[PDB]
Amino acid sequence: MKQYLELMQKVLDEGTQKNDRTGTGTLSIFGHQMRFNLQDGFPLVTTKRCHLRSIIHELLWFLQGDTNIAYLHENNVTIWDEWADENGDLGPVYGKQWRAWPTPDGRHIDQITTVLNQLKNDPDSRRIIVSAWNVGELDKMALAPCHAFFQFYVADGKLSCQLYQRSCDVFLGLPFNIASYALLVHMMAQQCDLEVGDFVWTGGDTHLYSNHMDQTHLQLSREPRPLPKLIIKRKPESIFDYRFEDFEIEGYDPHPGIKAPVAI
Amino acid sequence: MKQYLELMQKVLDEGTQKNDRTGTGTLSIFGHQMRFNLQDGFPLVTTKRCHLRSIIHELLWFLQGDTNIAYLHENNVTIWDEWADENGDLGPVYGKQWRAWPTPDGRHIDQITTVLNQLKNDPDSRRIIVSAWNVGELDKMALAPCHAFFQFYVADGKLSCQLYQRSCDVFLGLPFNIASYALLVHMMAQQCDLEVGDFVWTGGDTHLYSNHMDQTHLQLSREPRPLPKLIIKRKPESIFDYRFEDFEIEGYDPHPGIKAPVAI
Repeated sequence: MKQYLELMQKVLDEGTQKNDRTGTGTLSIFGHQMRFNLQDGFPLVTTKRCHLRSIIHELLWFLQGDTNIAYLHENNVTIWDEWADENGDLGPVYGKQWRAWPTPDGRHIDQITTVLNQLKNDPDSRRIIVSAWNVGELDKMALAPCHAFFQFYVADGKLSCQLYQRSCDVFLGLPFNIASYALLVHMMAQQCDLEVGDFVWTGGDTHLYSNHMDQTHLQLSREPRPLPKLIIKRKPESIFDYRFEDFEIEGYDPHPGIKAPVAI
Repeated sequence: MKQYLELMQKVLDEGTQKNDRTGTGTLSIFGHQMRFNLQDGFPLVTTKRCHLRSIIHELLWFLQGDTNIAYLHENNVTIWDEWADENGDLGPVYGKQWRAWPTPDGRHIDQITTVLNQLKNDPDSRRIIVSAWNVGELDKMALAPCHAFFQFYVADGKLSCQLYQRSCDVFLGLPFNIASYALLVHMMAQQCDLEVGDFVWTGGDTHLYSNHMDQTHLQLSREPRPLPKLIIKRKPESIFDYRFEDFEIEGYDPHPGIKAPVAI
């Protein structure tokens, strides 16, 4: 992908050497925004092979309000394992804030039903927002929300979404995180009878880890191949109703996978 | 100012006609990011005269955790009047979330002391964030947070800040809102013994109201005059200690004020 490749180049050319949490040096820039028009094709990186299945399964887990790893395990999805305790609990992380944000008076606010209410009945709102940055619960979560905050916008029957990501690893994390939300703009739009507009990605500490240098050089040498097309095979009766098999990606010919290790 | 003038031009050239809350048509774009390097001068618009005093006073009110209009009144600051009830209460809006975010278990989290702790003892954090988007309290606030969310970053002794603004009126609102946070990056940096870096502004529904068309045309015809220089005259003992008179702006020669009305 072109916008992504432009970002990769930029953190190599402009980033400051900054450390991780007593770890790995990174090259970091701060403050980057990229726009993906979803009508031009699905934003899945063609410059290295990326697979959709852990992406799809992790999102359906978010939408269920699940905070325990069990569902992912049933499906041999392992990405959150690193974070979960013995009984598979992750603390009040994303699914929890999204579907049952706790109030000081005992309520649990379902932010994505709110968002669907707002998109059908008041599409012109400037407050169509869901947040996972619940300050009162940050101390109990495995990790603090990386994609912390996002907002929808409707103009001319096109639903667009801006995401605020506080910290992103451009090589390993970012391809995954761009396709997860593009999937979500497409579930949302089908459920609201709106067309897809844009996915705007804004980031904060946007970084390359230094032991991913050869891999980014490899990748920056590859020409972006055309973008695939996502097809949702069923219109479920609601957004908490999609199932893994409702999704197909057609026309994707990526260049090979590049693996990249992590310090520990 | 150049970045601002570039934005004004862009919403006139690219915005979609979108309505307000049963009101005024606006021209709206969605998703804009601009960078101001604070070492190049203070970002106070020179293309129309803007005064600093309501800006300074409203920020000190935010920092006090005040939600009642009294302090502003004592000082003949009137900007929030439109919103306050009879007894001057505004609901749990900004000062309240900033200094006493309520947890579900009875605590009140002081987010800006947190932020100062993080900036002196762990300057490399990717979690140096304060949020005013307290979902549990949105129903009790006069209006929902417009500047909802912001994040600090330290690299090479330069403190930078990215702001997420969900809705901005580019003519009347935006000059005010850019100088308020630039002031805050400068209080923060003096208290942390860091230099100022960048102020990154990200916006969501960024709009011009249509009955501000002649005024924006007037203004887009004016050449940006050089940027002033803010001088803080005292180093208070903390951030809750600045006083109105600690601030002077030197070298500001703006073009005249342009007034712009609002529908009701």
